[PDB]
Amino acid sequence: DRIKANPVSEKNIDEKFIYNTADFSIELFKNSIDDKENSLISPLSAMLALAMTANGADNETLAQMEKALGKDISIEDLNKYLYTYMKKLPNEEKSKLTIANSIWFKENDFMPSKDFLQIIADYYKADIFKAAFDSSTVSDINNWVKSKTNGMIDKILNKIDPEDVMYLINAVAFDAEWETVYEKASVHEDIFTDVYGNRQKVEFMNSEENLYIEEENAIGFVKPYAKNHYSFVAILPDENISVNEYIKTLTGQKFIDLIKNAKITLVRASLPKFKYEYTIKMNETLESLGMTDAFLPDKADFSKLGKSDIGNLYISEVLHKTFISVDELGTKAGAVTSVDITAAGIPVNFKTVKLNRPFIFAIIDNSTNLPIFIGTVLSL
Repeated sequence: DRIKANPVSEKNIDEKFIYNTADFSIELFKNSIDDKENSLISPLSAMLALAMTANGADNETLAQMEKALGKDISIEDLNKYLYTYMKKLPNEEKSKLTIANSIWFKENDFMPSKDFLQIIADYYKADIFKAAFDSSTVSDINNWVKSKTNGMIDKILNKIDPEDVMYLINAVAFDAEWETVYEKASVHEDIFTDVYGNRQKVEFMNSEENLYIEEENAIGFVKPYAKNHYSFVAILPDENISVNEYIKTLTGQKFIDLIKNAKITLVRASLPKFKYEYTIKMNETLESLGMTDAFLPDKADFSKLGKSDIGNLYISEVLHKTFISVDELGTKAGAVTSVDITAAGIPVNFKTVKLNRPFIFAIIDNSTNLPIFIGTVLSL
């Protein structure tokens, strides 16, 4: 409306972005997973929401965020890279991917920096909303994410704290068909009882696949979506190692390369059918990547976002909500990352450790091998 997006230069996607963003993605993953059997993160979604927020950070808060997201990529080069990456990611019938960004800020106690709002509009194509931050803003925001995730996630907020001044929000929506769908005759329902004694029913889908992943600590396959822009990666870690041991061996470059080195050979693949929602408060996960100052009211420097009259601004939470449905016809997947900028108080977080062996999966962009989504199902 007022802030008018200006033309910007592209920065061609290259080995540096691919491998650095791979590094962030896998590290985000291995510090995200917990006791939850079903989990799902979108490193892309969190990347974008956090890249937007980094543009308001200064000094040590900035330096920690640049390092956590881009390693050695400056926020300026990250701005160019992500703009380019959003621009060129394929999106068409049977192979849909959309990405949306928004900034919501308080009309009252907060004056945003004109330069911050501009750089966001320029590189992130963000919707900018000046708001009251009352109950109606809650419905406004949930309307936005419901729309931008195609109904996969209809709510991100339920209430706004009186000392909140800004929400930086990214949404992602993925809707694609398999290149080769499953006939129902390829699907078979097995009944079992879980660890806790509960009857579970999992439908398994059988296919012949032609990309076979073979690491020293894992087996897997890659199944393409129609139009060949995106694939589904499935990884079965070994039993001859600890679950904590396997996660620790995993790296960004290894993940890129293991898909790259997938041998063209026939593989009888079994893919579980699954549909779930997942929520993770990403505070502790991001602190463990070296982003610590942003979450500490006495330390955070977010003075590039703008002027506050209510106190020192800091991130109270990075909320990450996801949804996925893998069935016979394809995959629907949605993600929201909201970053909450507030004046007062202090977050309190608990974190659980993963103890069970997971069936690992990822939805990957075929031209980079970067995981748009990465998650876990089942207890092997």
